[PDB]
Amino acid sequence: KNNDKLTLWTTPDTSPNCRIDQDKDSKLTLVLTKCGSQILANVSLIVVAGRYKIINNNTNPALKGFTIKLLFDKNGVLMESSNLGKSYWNFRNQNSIMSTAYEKAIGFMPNLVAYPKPTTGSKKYARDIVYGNIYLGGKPHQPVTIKTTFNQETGCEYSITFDFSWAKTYVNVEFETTSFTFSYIAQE
Amino acid sequence: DKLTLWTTPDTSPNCRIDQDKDSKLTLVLTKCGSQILANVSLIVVAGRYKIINNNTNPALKGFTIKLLFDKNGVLMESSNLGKSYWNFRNQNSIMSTAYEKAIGFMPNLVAYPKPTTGSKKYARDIVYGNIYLGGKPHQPVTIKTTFNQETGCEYSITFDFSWAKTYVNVEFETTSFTFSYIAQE
Amino acid sequence: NKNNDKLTLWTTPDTSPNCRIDQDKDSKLTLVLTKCGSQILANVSLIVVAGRYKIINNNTNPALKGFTIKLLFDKNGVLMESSNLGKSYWNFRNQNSIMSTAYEKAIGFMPNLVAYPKPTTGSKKYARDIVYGNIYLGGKPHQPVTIKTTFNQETGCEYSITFDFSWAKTYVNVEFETTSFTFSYIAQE
Repeated sequence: KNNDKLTLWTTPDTSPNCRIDQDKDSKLTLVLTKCGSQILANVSLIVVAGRYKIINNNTNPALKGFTIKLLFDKNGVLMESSNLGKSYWNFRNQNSIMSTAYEKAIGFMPNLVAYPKPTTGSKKYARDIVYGNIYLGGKPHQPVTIKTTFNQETGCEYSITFDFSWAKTYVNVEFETTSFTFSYIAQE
Repeated sequence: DKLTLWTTPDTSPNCRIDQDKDSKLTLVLTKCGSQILANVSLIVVAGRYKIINNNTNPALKGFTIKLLFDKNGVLMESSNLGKSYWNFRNQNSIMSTAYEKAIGFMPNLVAYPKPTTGSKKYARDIVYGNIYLGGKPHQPVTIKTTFNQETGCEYSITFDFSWAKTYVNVEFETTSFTFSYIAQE
Repeated sequence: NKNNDKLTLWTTPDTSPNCRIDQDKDSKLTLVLTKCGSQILANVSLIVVAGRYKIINNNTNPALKGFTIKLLFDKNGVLMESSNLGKSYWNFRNQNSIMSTAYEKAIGFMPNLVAYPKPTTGSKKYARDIVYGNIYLGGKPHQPVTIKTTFNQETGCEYSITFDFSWAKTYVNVEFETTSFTFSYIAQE
């Protein structure tokens, strides 16, 4: 009706949907829009609770990054082992989601020939990585690196991994980010 | 082409930074369902921002171009960009008639809320990028894009241009930057 | 084939060399152009598999700081044989491969000539025909290379995409194989 099977997303709310350190400590806002052979991806992160909400590298000098993993089965269905919760990961309907959990999203999965699964004896190429920067609090001198890797997780058919890292000593800085856009080659 | 809202890609000035028609903002918004793919560049053709000289004007380090939209996604006259230049694509030009509705191109208000007393302002309504004056690799300028942070409108796209180098007799005409944002509908 | 995808012009996502930087088939340029109406969404990476740019050593070659890959197109948007990119696997998509026949027209994928004019002797050259990006050798965050993409600035063709790769660090025995970068450009039609 208003079902939008060309967008797979978290809904644009600020309600937590993600575990970095503890259940529901963060909102990963992730929008995957299918433009044929490419997925246009838009991502940001708000940490609402737990250890990563406020970075203080004076008190926690070793706290310099964390990972959010989306693991997908052979149908492109988000697995329970993901950091991202399944509840509100679905095809778009307006500002919400389709009324039923999707069964197939292979059109949204990172291409396995572009981005092969890890295997001994085959060369691992960097083209399964996209680097970006996002900025804590929108401040131009609070960069964090967002490294996105496709299909490098085990125990799944497809994966998107977000590795967040910083090299600056952030003192009482709320971990809530600007947005970044990237694309990747779709499986079909 | 009602999937593209743009300024035709010619060099004819369409924008007021400092004075009438001092610049060409080339802005292309392509609707890929729930996301708008945006491509932007700027040519300053006249007035105070045409040639940057930070020897003469050491405090001249940025400026803003605002697109303000009403509840129908129609560009408001208070915008820096002229309304007569902003329309759905027709070939290398624009539709001959004013659009009535472009809510599908507006930045999503739940993703990017209007400024409100008492409520948390999140940075996800910002995208940072760099563009390069004259295409020169050592003439970066920051283009900060903010969604729905202007007052007196339903929706907004704001381009804040800034630089942290002393540019001497540098023409303010930029490389292109691509970003996306979540659409209202 | 009703699996022909004339909204994707690409190299295929495989690792088979398709590009000459220094010598025949020394690299795989993975380039995917997806038509979203008036804009082409472009995704690019480079693997150098052989020849002088496979392993950078700026101790042995201190002046070696860049190279160029040119795609030159005729009036129909057909890739010219003189390009760095090889013609045989540059085609509209069919699944993970290409349409069975070489395309005759791809003007919808060409960089817009009003946005990005050809070089002319008397004419003001605007920088908006350039996009800058970074990619990272071996996926390592401290091995950046600049990828500068320029539209329609080559002579002897109707359209062009030029990739200028450069770096500003001393890379010692670093394999030139990159992360991916996404950009867009305004389409001719």
